[PDB]
Amino acid sequence: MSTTAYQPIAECGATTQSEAAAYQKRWLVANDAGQWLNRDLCPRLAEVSVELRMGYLVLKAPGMLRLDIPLDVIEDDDSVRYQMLVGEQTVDVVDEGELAAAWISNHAGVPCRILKVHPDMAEVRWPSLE
Repeated sequence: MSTTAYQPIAECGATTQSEAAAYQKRWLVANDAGQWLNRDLCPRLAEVSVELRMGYLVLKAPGMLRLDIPLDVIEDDDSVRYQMLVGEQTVDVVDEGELAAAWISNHAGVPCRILKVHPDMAEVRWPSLE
């Protein structure tokens, strides 16, 4: 069988649903420092169980409950464009909400929030320690 593990979300990782292949993005968690958080940095986040529904991203954690975040079904101005600072790169990321922050601040443990990078900026690359 093929791997068939689609990665819409970074930390969360693999999703065995074909629906994820249409909702994938540069999704990830970012920490209080304004910097992106990674599995290489905190492997605990790699232990997220991902589910996708028509309109909602339903996260489930081994220890934490479910977290359903609107995939990209927002088209208004309430889309929280957060000014993030990945190293020294100022980029627009969309905040998934305080609910996502607290949810992972429990599973990840540190003050972080799940953020969805918007395709206008698109690329951020993450600091190559350069």
